[PDB]
Amino acid sequence: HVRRDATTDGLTNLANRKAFDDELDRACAEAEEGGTTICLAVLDIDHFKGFNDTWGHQTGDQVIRYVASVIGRVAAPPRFAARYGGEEFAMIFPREAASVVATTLEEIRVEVSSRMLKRRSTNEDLGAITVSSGFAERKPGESGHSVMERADAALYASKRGGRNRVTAAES
Amino acid sequence: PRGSHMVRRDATTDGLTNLANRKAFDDELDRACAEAEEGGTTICLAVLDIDHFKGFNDTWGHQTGDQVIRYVASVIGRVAAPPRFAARYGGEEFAMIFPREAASVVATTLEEIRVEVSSRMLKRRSTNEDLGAITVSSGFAERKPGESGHSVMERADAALYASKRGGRNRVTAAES
Ligand SMILES: Nc1nc2c(ncn2[C@@H]2O[C@@H]3COP(=O)(O)O[C@H]4[C@@H](O)[C@H](n5cnc6c(=O)[nH]c(N)nc65)O[C@@H]4COP(=O)(O)O[C@H]3[C@H]2O)c(=O)[nH]1
Ligand SMILES: Nc1nc2c(ncn2[C@@H]2O[C@@H]3COP(=O)(O)O[C@H]4[C@@H](O)[C@H](n5cnc6c(=O)[nH]c(N)nc65)O[C@@H]4COP(=O)(O)O[C@H]3[C@H]2O)c(=O)[nH]1
Ligand SMILES: Nc1nc2c(ncn2[C@@H]2O[C@@H]3COP(=O)(O)O[C@H]4[C@@H](O)[C@H](n5cnc6c(=O)[nH]c(N)nc65)O[C@@H]4COP(=O)(O)O[C@H]3[C@H]2O)c(=O)[nH]1
Ligand SMILES: Nc1nc2c(ncn2[C@@H]2O[C@@H]3COP(=O)(O)O[C@H]4[C@@H](O)[C@H](n5cnc6c(=O)[nH]c(N)nc65)O[C@@H]4COP(=O)(O)O[C@H]3[C@H]2O)c(=O)[nH]1
Ligand SMILES: Nc1nc2c(ncn2[C@@H]2O[C@@H]3COP(=O)(O)O[C@H]4[C@@H](O)[C@H](n5cnc6c(=O)[nH]c(N)nc65)O[C@@H]4COP(=O)(O)O[C@H]3[C@H]2O)c(=O)[nH]1
Repeated sequence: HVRRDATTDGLTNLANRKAFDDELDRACAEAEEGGTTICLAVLDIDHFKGFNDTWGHQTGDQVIRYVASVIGRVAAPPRFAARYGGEEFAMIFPREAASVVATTLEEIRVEVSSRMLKRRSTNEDLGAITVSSGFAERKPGESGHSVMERADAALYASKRGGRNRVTAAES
Repeated sequence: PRGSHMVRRDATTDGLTNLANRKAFDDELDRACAEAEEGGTTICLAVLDIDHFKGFNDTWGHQTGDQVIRYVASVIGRVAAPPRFAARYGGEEFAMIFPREAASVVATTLEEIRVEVSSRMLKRRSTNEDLGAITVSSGFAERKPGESGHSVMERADAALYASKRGGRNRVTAAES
């Protein structure tokens, strides 16, 4: 001298935060022109730093890949999923009712916690992996950043409720 | 919702860089140490740290942080052809084994890595902004005749702390 895709995340091959932010603005402007709905969810891996302290950074990477996999299998277009931060994922649900989004997030959290992952090196049990979740419907005049803040506030509510749960901003 | 068929990847490697991972390195260190005892041969161990690394992620985001991990890892991998052995050792640490090489060669090599990492200024793929200079700090130890892998690593890490306290962007031999 070939460059990797600058809009994807290396560990998971989902979109990265900046691609999600560009997609969010576009999706909001398009739901605003066509009078259609859009829902935003934010997910966080529970006790994630704990995994890295207990088991090592390599195993933390595999917990990210595990959860990213579950999310990706349920984010077929027109849905959009991204690795949003070190332990956070974000999803766009266009033209879907808020109760459908809640059912999808509840299905993600059941799936993630539904088997005991094992350490590849030693076969020790890692402990169950749970996930906390917050979603919000876009309001009529509302920008992507604003509805993202209402979804994050719901994620915080889920964390304060005791984690391993889904919370609608509209509650 | 069952996905298409895939194979487990090499679990001795690191995802971001495909150098070895901490657990593979630890076993390889014990093996190489035993071979150096029964062979009467020498062996050296360096440990490297990306300076100011959380600051990067705070200033530019996690994605950009990953690019710096891959850049520094590529510099290390160029000089780690077998019998040498490199690994992503922790989130921002690398480690290298130099079997049958003198401390003088390791010192010179780490000095080469240090200069190479800092030699150009990376730009973000997404916005073309200048990240600034990236440096690494570095410690290494020569294995003593009776010494286990763990105690060599302990001495090499203490050299690495010496470099960080020295002001970073430098190389310290444990024999000080
Ligand atoms: N999409 C794409 N574009 C490419 C590729 N290769 C070169 N370019 C474009 O050509 C410009 C000059 O590349 P260069 O002469 O190698 O000059 C490069 C090269 O000397 C160095 N550099 C940048 N990225 C890398 C890298 O990933 N690996 C290495 N080894 N050097 C790099 O930085 C200089 C400036 O890079 P840029 O400012 O990005 O500017 C780059 C970039 O805009 C490619 O594989 N894919
Ligand atoms: N001459 C030249 N070669 C290029 C250029 N872009 C890509 N390449 C080649 O393609 C490889 C893949 O780059 P990548 O996928 O961006 O993966 C890169 C990238 O993720 C990160 N990285 C390296 N340099 C830069 C940089 O200047 N800026 C950013 N943001 N990341 C970098 O480190 C990874 C490994 O880099 P390499 O070992 O250099 O390996 C690079 C390099 O050999 C270019 O503009 N000029
Ligand atoms: N770009 C990137 N940066 C990294 C990575 N590992 C560590 N860092 C950076 O180093 C800081 C300290 O991480 P830590 O002490 O390992 O403690 C970390 C570590 O336990 C874990 N963590 C964060 N990101 C990752 C990741 O990508 N992989 C893994 N396995 N763990 C991560 O969560 C803790 C909190 O992380 P932060 O608040 O984000 O702050 C992290 C982050 O800024 C990495 O693989 N990629
Ligand atoms: N039925 C079955 N399928 C297997 C097995 N090993 C590998 N696979 C398949 O190979 C894919 C890649 O596995 P990976 O590279 O370990 O990549 C994995 C790994 O990094 C992490 N992961 C998933 N399950 C575990 C686990 O039980 N332990 C650990 N340490 N990591 C896991 O999540 C990533 C994605 O996992 P998947 O989406 O399930 O995607 C997996 C799965 O489709 C197996 O023993 N049984
Ligand atoms: N190298 C390699 N080995 C493979 C692969 N697929 C299966 N094996 C081996 O076959 C054993 C049983 O696989 P299983 O019936 O899927 O039974 C697996 C599977 O139900 C689950 N599991 C483990 N890793 C994964 C994963 O990455 N993805 C999924 N979906 N399930 C996994 O845990 C059970 C126990 O797994 P282990 O104790 O690891 O034991 C695994 C592993 O030793 C592969 O793609 N690559």
